[PDB]
Amino acid sequence: GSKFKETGVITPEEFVAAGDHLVHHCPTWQWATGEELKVKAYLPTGKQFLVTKNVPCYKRCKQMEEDAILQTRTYDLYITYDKYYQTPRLWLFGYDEQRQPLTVEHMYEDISQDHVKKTVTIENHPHLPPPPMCSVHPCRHAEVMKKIIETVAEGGGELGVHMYLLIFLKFVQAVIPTIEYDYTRHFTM
Repeated sequence: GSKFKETGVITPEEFVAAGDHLVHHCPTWQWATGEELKVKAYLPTGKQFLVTKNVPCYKRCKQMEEDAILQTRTYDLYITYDKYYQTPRLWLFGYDEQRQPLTVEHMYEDISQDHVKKTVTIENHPHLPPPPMCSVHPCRHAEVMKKIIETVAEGGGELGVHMYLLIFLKFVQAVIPTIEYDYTRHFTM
């Protein structure tokens, strides 16, 4: 009784189970362990969070010259489990062309400013080392989430919570619609 559609809550076993499907559907997703010493007892070391990287973007998500942009970089995604909220979580960390980390303010350029303030936040990884990366806050605004969740009701995708990560990524695209990463890119509907 995940109730992911009713209340939007999943168990750690289901969450970790979901990654198997995500990685299978797209090889870009990989289960990662993170720091061995920071591993969770109730969470399998072999599978603590998903991650996909080296995903470039062709443009930013702001308002500049019609041909301003002219630089390509890469971003890194991560997917952890929040026991408190009991739902899938996603981080966000990028780098410049010189293989150097971007400042928090610069990182925001490739994200909706109206969202970075509330919809998103900056936090340190619970099992990964510094510097700090951007962490999304699920359940914040159920109004927009109801749309992404409503996807399951579309009538395609069975009632398997193992696909929650794929449904979740679609939501994230709305926070980073300028990054061309793999996540089904909408199916049918």
